Amino acid sequence: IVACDDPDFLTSYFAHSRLHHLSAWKANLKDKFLNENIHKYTKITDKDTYIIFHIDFDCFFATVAYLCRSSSFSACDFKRDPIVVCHGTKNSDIASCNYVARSYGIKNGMWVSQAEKMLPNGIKLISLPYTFEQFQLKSEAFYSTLKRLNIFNLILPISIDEAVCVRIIPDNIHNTNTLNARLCEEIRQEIFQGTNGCTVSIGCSDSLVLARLALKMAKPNGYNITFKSNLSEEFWSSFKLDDLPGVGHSTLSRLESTFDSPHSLNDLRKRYTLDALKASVGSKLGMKIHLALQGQDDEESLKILYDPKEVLQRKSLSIDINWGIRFKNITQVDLFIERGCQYLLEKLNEINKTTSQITLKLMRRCKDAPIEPPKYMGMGRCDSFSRSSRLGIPTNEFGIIATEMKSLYRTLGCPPMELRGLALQFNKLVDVGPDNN
DNA sequence: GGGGTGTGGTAG
DNA sequence: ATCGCTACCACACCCC
Ligand SMILES: [Mg+2]
Repeated sequence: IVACDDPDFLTSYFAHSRLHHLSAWKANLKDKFLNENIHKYTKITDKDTYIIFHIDFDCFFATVAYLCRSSSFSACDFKRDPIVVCHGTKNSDIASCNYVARSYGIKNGMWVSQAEKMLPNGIKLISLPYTFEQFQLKSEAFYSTLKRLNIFNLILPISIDEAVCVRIIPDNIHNTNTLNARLCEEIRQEIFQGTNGCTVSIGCSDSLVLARLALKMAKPNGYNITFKSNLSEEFWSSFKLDDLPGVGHSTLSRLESTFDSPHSLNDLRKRYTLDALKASVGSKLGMKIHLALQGQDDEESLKILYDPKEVLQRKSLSIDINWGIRFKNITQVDLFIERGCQYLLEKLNEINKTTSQITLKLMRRCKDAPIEPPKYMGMGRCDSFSRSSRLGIPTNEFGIIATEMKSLYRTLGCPPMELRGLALQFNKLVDVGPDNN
């Protein structure tokens, strides 16, 4: 048990944190892509007609945790039993759940406590531990398999278990549904074999946005092919409003108030006008939804196809620790900030780049929130405070950055005992070049 | 036309 | 117990 004033805390937290793991795995895939395309111009161009194959493991952690489960769980049955992956028994996040679990209304991000109430009497919830290293090995087999198929002109990592795979179509070839259905089936069988039993679903279209919706429609363990040509009312009626890219709970809520609670993308499509939509959720998001409702990608999302090296290139660097934060005095806060800065500078020197602007953000207990929140070591209900600082010269010097970071903390005025969360960010990065005179 | 900062949504 | 990250965009509002 590692307290936040222990020099080992960051290492233990990050080793246990599935969200940290997902972020680092994602950054590593993006750097790997860059280091492999330092010479290629494998880009998509305006002259290219292309098909999108958007691929994603089904209930990834739960599948892998099951395939690699310990002998204590030998008798657990992935097709019969409700299965979650999590650390604990109560206010512990469900990181993944199998489709047995989901059939009872369990969803990712639920606490185990809430999930247990959703089961009928007599049905027991199976809780598997994380298998982080094997999560990564299955991801290697995934990406290895996609490259070996030699059917994609461009392979874009979205995450450890999800990729957007681009196939250029010569106008010498006439596109058909049967041919894309056969590719989908090959991809699914080769990944199933290559990962020793994980399954993927696949959305296939002539736009990124349709391919992502088709993928949602295709789950679980299936595929769906919906081109712009094939759009119909049954397609749009299949999706909730927050299935759209960039529509979360907050945008969802605004769309409902504005348009009298549409219950499907079809309802939204029939009621909206671009004007009122921009007024509801903003000019850029509104245009994006409007484009999305015609099955069309926006200019921003298309850049990943025409310039993936620039899209995937890292523009900032940060850590966020909003769990386990309980400090008694300012001395312990300063030491934790120094540790965070050290960690971040190891990451910064890995990619050979200086930083010109830093930010400290923190979470502070709401004046009326309990000192000890419902979730053990959780941040609870908090107010956010943030402040940034331009560095004179771009630097990687600990003495400069750490001092400024500790200074930033003092400017935000948070008493150490009220602190519940800390983010440390390098907001602008400058390349290091061969001439340093 | 350019530049800025803090806050906050979303993704996956 | 329990591991509530992190990159990126968009906004409201401010300066010249
Ligand atoms: Mg959404």
